[PDB]
Amino acid sequence: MVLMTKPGTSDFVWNGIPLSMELNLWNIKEYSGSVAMKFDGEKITFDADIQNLSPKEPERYVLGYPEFYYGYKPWENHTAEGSKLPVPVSSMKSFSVEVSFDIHHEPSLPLNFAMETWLTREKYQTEASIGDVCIMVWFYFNNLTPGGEKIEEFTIPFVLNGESVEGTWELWLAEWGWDYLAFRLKDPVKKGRVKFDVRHFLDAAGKALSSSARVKDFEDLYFTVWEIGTEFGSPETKSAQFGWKFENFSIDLEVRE
Ligand SMILES: OC[C@H]1O[C@@H](O[C@H]2[C@H](O)[C@@H](O)[C@@H](O)O[C@@H]2CO)[C@H](O)[C@@H](O)[C@@H]1O
Ligand SMILES: OC[C@H]1O[C@@H](O)[C@H](O)[C@@H](O)[C@@H]1O
Repeated sequence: MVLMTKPGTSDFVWNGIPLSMELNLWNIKEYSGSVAMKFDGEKITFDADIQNLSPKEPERYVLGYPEFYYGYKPWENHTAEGSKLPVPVSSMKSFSVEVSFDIHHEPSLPLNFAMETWLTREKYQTEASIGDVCIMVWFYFNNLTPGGEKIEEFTIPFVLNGESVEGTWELWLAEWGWDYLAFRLKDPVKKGRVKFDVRHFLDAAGKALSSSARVKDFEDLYFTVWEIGTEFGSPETKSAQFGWKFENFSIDLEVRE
């Protein structure tokens, strides 16, 4: 059992999987009130009731991303012990991720439930820059739109609550300090169970970036981590009340030459 009540990172092991939990309030300059994240051996929960919020950089828009992850998160130069990641995108035959989730929030709060990875040129960078990519997969959103511009839609399968469905995913692309690609499910789900293969998203991002002038040799990039969390806030938001619970977590990364 692990508990955190202030920003920071803690490692844990869940169902034999080495993971990292991060009570991530990366773009908040100051806050008052309470935040708590806990892992009890069977579930990870997060609860926030914070006020007196101000951002560090208004330009970034969101305020934080409480989350847990498998692998090496570049920004925090951090990995738990025993992860197979990072590996070259080309080394990933399949990467199945499964998790149950229940997200709740005050109605007007901009928020999402999104997963993400950082594809980088070198294996252990401490930042992302031109030539690198951030790929996100949004299963839910409230009062929040991905950054960049919507450039297309893809039909990508996934198992929703036990049933194979064909989801419709909007691809938003932003060319910032690195490339940002966000795939947003058009039928957002606030609570449920999902199982999917990250390889499908990597294949779709690879095609969308095939003609890029900033990103080259996509398959040679290092898939560093797989983050699961909830971004929240906006430059104007002065308070936030929300929380979540994730359970039934398993992942399977299949490595090939
Ligand atoms: O910019 C460095 C911080 O990035 C945070 O991840 C953001 C990312 O920057 C956004 O482009 C988008 O992908 O959402 C992510 C989560 O809000 C990262 O979590 C921080 O640790 C970094 O300092
Ligand atoms: O930091 C930039 C932010 O831009 C927003 O428009 C997106 O909704 C977030 O996914 C992203 O984190």
